Amino acid sequence: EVKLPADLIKDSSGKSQQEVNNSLKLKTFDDLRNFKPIVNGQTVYVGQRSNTYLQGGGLFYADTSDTTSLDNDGTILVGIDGTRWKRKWNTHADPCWFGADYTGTEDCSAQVQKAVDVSYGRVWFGNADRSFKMMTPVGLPTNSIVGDMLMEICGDGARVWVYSNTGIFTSKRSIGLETSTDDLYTAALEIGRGLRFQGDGVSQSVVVNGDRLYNVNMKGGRYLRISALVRATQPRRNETTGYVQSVTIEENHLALCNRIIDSKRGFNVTVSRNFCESCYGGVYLDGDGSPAVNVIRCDGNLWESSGVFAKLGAVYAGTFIGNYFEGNNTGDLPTLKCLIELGKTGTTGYSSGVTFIGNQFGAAAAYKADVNYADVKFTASLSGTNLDVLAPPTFVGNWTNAYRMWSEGQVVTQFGNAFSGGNARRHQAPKLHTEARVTFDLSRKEFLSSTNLVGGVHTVAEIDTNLISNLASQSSRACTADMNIFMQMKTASNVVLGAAVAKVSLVVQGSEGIGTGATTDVYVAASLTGFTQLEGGVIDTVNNVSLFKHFTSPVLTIERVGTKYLLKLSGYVAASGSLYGATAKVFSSTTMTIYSLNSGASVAGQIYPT
Amino acid sequence: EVKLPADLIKDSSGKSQQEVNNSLKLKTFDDLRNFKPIVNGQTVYVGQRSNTYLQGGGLFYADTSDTTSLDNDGTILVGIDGTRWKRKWNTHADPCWFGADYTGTEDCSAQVQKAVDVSYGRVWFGNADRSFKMMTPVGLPTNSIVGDMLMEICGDGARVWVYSNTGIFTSKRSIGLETSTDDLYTAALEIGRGLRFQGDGVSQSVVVNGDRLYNVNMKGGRYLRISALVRATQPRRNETTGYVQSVTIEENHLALCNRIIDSKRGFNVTVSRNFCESCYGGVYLDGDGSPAVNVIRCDGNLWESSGVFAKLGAVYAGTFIGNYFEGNNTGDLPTLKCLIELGKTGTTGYSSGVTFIGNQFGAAAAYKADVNYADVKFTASLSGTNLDVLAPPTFVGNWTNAYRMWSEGQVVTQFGNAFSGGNARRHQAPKLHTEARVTFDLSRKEFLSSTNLVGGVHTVAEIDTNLISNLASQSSRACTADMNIFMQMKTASNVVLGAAVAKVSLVVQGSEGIGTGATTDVYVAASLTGFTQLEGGVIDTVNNVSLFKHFTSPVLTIERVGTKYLLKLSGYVAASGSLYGATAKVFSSTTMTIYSLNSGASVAGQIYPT
Amino acid sequence: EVKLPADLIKDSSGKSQQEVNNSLKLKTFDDLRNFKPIVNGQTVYVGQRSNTYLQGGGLFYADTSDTTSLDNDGTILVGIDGTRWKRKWNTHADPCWFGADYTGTEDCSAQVQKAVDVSYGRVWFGNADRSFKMMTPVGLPTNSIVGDMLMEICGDGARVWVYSNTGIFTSKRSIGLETSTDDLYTAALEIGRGLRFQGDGVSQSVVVNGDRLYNVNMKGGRYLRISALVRATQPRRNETTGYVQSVTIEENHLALCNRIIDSKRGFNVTVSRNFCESCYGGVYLDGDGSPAVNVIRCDGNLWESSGVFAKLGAVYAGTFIGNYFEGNNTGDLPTLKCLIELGKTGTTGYSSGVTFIGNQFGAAAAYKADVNYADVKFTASLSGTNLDVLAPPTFVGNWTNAYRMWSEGQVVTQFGNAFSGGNARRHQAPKLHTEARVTFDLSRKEFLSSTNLVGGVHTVAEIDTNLISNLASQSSRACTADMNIFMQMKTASNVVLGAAVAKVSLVVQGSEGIGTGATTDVYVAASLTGFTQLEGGVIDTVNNVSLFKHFTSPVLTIERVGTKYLLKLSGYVAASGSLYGATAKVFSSTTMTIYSLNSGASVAGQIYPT
Ligand SMILES: [Zn+2]
Ligand SMILES: [Zn+2]
Ligand SMILES: [Zn+2]
Ligand SMILES: [Zn+2]
Ligand SMILES: [Zn+2]
Ligand SMILES: [Zn+2]
Repeated sequence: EVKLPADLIKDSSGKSQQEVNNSLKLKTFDDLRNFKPIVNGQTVYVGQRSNTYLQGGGLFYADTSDTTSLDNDGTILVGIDGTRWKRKWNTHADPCWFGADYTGTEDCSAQVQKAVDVSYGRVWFGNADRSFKMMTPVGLPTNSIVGDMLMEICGDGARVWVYSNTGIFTSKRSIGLETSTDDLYTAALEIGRGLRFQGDGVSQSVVVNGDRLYNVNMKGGRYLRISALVRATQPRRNETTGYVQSVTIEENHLALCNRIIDSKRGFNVTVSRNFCESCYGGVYLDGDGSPAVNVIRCDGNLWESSGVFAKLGAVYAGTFIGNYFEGNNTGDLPTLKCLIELGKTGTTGYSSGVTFIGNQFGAAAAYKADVNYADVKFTASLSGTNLDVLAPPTFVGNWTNAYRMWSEGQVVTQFGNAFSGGNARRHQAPKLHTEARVTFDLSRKEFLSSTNLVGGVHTVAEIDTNLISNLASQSSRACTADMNIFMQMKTASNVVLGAAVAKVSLVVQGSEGIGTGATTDVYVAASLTGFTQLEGGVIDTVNNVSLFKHFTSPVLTIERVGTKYLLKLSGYVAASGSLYGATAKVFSSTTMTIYSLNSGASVAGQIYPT
Repeated sequence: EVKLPADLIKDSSGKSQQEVNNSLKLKTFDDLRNFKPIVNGQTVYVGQRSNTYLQGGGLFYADTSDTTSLDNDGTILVGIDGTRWKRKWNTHADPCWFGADYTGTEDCSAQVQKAVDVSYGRVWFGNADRSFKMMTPVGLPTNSIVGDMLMEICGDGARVWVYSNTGIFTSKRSIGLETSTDDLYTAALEIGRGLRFQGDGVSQSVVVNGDRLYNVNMKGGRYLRISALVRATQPRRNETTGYVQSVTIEENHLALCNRIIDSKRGFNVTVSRNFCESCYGGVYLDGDGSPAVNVIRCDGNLWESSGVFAKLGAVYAGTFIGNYFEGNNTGDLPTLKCLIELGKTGTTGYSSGVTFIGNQFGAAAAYKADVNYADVKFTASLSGTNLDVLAPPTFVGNWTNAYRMWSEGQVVTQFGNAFSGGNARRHQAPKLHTEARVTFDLSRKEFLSSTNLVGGVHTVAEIDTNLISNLASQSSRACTADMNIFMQMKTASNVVLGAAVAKVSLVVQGSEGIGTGATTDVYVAASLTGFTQLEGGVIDTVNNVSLFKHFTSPVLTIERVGTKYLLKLSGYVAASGSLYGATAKVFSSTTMTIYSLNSGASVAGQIYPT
Repeated sequence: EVKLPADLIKDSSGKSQQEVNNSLKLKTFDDLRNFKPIVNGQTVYVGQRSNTYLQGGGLFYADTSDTTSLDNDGTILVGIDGTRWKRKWNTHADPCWFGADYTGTEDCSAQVQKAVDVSYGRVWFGNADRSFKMMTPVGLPTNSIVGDMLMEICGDGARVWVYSNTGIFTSKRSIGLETSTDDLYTAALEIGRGLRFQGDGVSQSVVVNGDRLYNVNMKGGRYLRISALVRATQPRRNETTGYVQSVTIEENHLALCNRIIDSKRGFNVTVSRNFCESCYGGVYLDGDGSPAVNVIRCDGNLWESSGVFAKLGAVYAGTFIGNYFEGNNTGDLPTLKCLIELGKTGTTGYSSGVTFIGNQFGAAAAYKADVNYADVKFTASLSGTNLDVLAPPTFVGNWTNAYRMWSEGQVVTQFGNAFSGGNARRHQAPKLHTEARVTFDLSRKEFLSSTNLVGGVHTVAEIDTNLISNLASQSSRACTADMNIFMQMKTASNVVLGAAVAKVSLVVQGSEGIGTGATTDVYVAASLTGFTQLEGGVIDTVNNVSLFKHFTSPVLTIERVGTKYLLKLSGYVAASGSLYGATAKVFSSTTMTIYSLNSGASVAGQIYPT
């Protein structure tokens, strides 16, 4: 009854109380454009974009100094009075500010593009209540490999439906020139943190256009039914196919994706520590280049119920450390019959420098007995004895239960691998001598003639058995061994006047299987199997001095001293009658080849040269 | 004196000016529930939850279309007039919205659970001024390994006091059925970014229930006096104990934690690049399974003043690359006397495929001379000569100063390791031939009879010394070597009519210790140590052709040509009188074993076959 | 015309309507300090700091309980009426709250310091529209290695211009005592996420003071023309130079930086997976310590058009896995002529335990033919035959096209490496026997005398050719081999009464080059090259039993049985007439050295002992 309208009250600014009250009633963008500020620099809150679009709200301040900026329908809203309202924001741009459909019904790429332009490429898609749909490539601003920008595409749980045969994210400067042979790239991008990229699986969905996006860190994202995380099919620069360059795919959750990388060539590629579940294909870089892949690392990934993890071309400097493979039987795996393909395979070039360490190749039952299956398939270049240029791959400490871990005969060095249900011999690969319980030893010892020369018999070597006797078990002590005793006959000043080499064979055996009366002493029998010496050769062309034949039909004798054995040769006559004087010593470089296999578990025979 | 009450002024909405003014006085949640909106879709700001609870404030809009939603005391607040007020938020849920005690006095798990339910598992705990206490497991929504969700538990520095024997975070669908043998799991979780999990050290605190949380990335968090980051004790599926599956613990700050992982079985486990200070235990997965651990990687960790870093059972495909151990002497280390335990140890099964690369085992003074200490303790399965199934672990490029790096006699392949203050021999392990300065060479050369056959003497091999002479130092030149000359006698069309092998021993020596008159030429003396040839064997059952004895008591002669040496055998008579014709050449596959040890620093003798 | 001033309307709080209206007109900090709250606990919005400073706005509530807190010009603003206004914030502190110049014109370090103090070291710099300049070190609060804090320096794209010779970020407790020899450190820091650190390149810019900041994760940042990411030059504790401790530099974008790390000593250093473009220097830790670096890992980095990647001192437990080097020719590289320098070089100590796996050393054209260039330069300690203490570095699976991959003669173990355009021999390094197509085999077989003794001829070994015949290609079958047959003569209860060893040489050859009439059978010829046996040695000192000479001038014969070959020795007489009885069997531990080189691509000869 007692009612005074607020329009009859005047605020000190000159505007009515009704106009002051109206600044708390700004629900939509249209309400702001129809609102006139009461003071200069006023900040008001707009609730949402429209009555149907519940996102896009925020604070807007009337920039009284700006009378020319255009309305962009997101961060600069121009009122009917001409007031330039500008959104207050110091973080990442939200495509919802510009009207991106958070229900996933319509293509929001144009609105995502608007958020890219005002944020210098730093876009954030919000929480899990939002689901966006992008069907048009969005271009990131141009930033060279040495540029001053850092771009990010991230979120707080939102979902992005992807519809693109080439990549919903690319370089802005390639838009309109998508098929250009020029390097229209942009670099330095973090993408995926807090984002769920998803495809429907019945159409093409590519997230990153690898033709145009270099130096990319893809981490922390979920990818579901995505045809390819990265794709590149555009020839440019020195390449006749598309290629990817400096892409790191790490710590993601991949599921039901057709490919991780889809291209023909790669530079500095990393795909490590990703949880991949039921993916139909991994890293495909199977072009015919020399090489196709310049460095790839695939470490600590999970690859379960999946297809071919990597179908690669020629690979230089490849590493695959600690991957987890379990029950993979889909995608191209039933046809290629391998988890990894390297060069050369078919038209592909030869690989060079690839190392597999600590992988588990847990096979589905179908490939345990498939004679045409190998975990890693390739052809090495072995027609020449020299392997300098095209180094075949090596395998260290891996575990498989498949028919084969690699193509038979294509690997030269491998140790520590496990072939559960199969055998190493089937791979036609060399076995390291260590796994045959063969160990090598060596020593250098000087035998002065004044001490080790009696009646033409010269001591040439000394071995010890004291550590053999120290072993606890009788069955560990015995061993056999070869000896290469390189003898250099020298004067007092170490001038070499002669040279020879002896080949000796040994057997070491003590008490074995004996309780009462057993001893720790172990005995050696030696036999001179070979001998050769130089009988000539000018070593001093000024004074006419030649290497001297010091031994005349030598015979080997050994003598036990304590626990040691002195090996000696007969028929010794020292050189003399020259500028350098007489031979004062025999300097012996002894190298032993010990065969440790005995009745016990000894892997290294403890005989050694002193 | 001149006072008109605001209740006598009417706003265009129909409500009084006093009611318009009241929308700026909403301090607590009770003020909002007692407030009636002036327009439809009005957004007002609530300052805090109550007069005592200073958090939980935010913007709320009157959803005029909603007349049925229930009050949840956090994001949907229903007023006395029936207005459904809904919080404006597009980011992560804050448990403080629902009343989580930010002082750490009362259990806030129920409020954390409320934030989980409305955020699809994306909870954020705020800044370092907050300290929460959780004593009841909070369950994350169900998401399979191929599910469409990505969940996160993160913060901006807040602290969470943990009180749980099983894990404050688990799967929601396991709540009420915690002891179920079914796989009531949920997957895809990022946890720890910007969060400080802390226990009091006098009670049980577990962060992640590994029985129910799979595909977990634990990164960026601080953990202080936490009994276990991950624990799993519930048997399920094919396992008779609890197990962890696809857990990655990376880039965290661990201090005074009792265990990193506490279970008996593991699948696809990663614990890398964590700063661990004074932790009493690391990765414990020491069940009796075959195996206990299916792939584990522990790389680049810091482990100082700590206990046993890893007490594991049987491990398949294990890798430990580049860890940093320094002065560890607490926890179970004084009893187990090792930094890492592998299978087999006690009841545990045998390991297969484990590689240690580039670790530093910096011991406390107590374990440098402890004969019962080894950095890595295990028992290998060496009763058979074949090591295909149970591949013993290998060690490459590690550094220790402890008594032992591994259990004596249990390692077959190891190179590049450093045993400061100790010795390699004490490990009873084979020494690679490369470390004994032994190098291998090989060549294939054809010696046509028309060129290399004079009076029954046939040239069979050719070695060169030109690169020996090229060496700068005299002491590097000399060497000795063995020769395996596999000779295949072939016709013009490369039909093999005979086969033999010669064993040759060589010594190479030139000027050494000589100034005036020295020459670069080095001389070779050879000796035929062994010879054998095939004298029969049907190779053509249709025409009745057998392998022919080409040599009759051969004698070895050598001839110096330039810098090369031609090795020749006598008593040669070519095969003839058959369908294939006469022997036209000797095709020699020469393999050399070079013993490089001399008076200099030569590690590879530069004699080689041509 | 009909105008009632708002000052004549009274709100229920007792304040006039004009004062109520004024709470929506608070543009600057001065407007808030001049504003009096209408109710207790009122929250008002301040638009910005001043009319010229457009940042720093936010919500402030009148804390009626606080009458003593001082104004800090950022989060606590005290009004003229004495009202303590406190900013509502539960996230990271913004230096703009305190007036940090977002245009980069003036030093904002004092304002950054204010944000550190109120956030417990959790500072956030905002979006790419901001560019700050810091010229004074900002100190982080004290937190020990076992402390309860987690600190972060991050942003949302902002740029920070860096001007500091020591580090714009350091420990607070070192300020004023910067040259102290005490360990005035603080630990647990995440720095760089969403931040662009930039220098002008004509002055000193260091981001992290490594003398005072330990346990640092530097990830996700862009660094442009920064003199050093980490620098440490202050001697302290047991060190005579500065050092870095537990610094991880991972997943960054480095460009045109002078150094990554600039110091003389390091502990637990990680520099992995960084995109480095045109950087003039990497990890410099080249002090004379023993060692200089306690564990360093540099994995998966990009290093293009850059300088020396790592000039290190003595390194213990170093790893370099999978780096990508391409066309580096600037910085110190033209003078040092290497990509990596290790100890010893010059005054630097010797390294021990360093492994290079899977790197690509892609050289600029200038270093392909430079005889003074090597990818990794160092001097190994090879004056002694024993390499236990100072283990030389090893190289596995790397790829280079430079003149050398390492300093000649300084590497002992290396395999799988590629030397495009060069050769392995030039490195003066041993070649693993596997690359020479040499493979080892072994077996243990018991030959009971009742079965394998006829007329003094005793079967001592059995080899099989069945798998040789199984090979598809004729050229793959043939091979030669050595045999070490360790024979232990035992009684029925396995008491060793004798021991001997035979050296045998073999040649295996079948049909080769033959179509019609060819057979799969392959034939063996054996020759006894060496033999030795023990003829004495007390094994039972109680009963006076010695090892017995079982063989009297033995002659080797072989017999083909199916596909097997039985090797036999003559002159056998069993021991007898003692407490243990007679010799009942010959237990043979056979170890074979197979030389697989033939006319085909065989790398492992398929002869084996049974
Ligand atoms: Zn409206
Ligand atoms: Zn962002
Ligand atoms: Zn109240
Ligand atoms: Zn979040
Ligand atoms: Zn003003
Ligand atoms: Zn933060």
